[PDB]
Amino acid sequence: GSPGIQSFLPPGWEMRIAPNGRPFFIDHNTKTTTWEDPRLK
Repeated sequence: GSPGIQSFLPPGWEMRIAPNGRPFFIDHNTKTTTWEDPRLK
């Protein structure tokens, strides 16, 4: 996409790397926090 939006997860999902060393995906639609990549299924 032109804007540079890397289509990893939906544009409402924010993957942050917790100090644990694990990427966690925080959804900004409902506002939840999951470690497990929702695109794995």
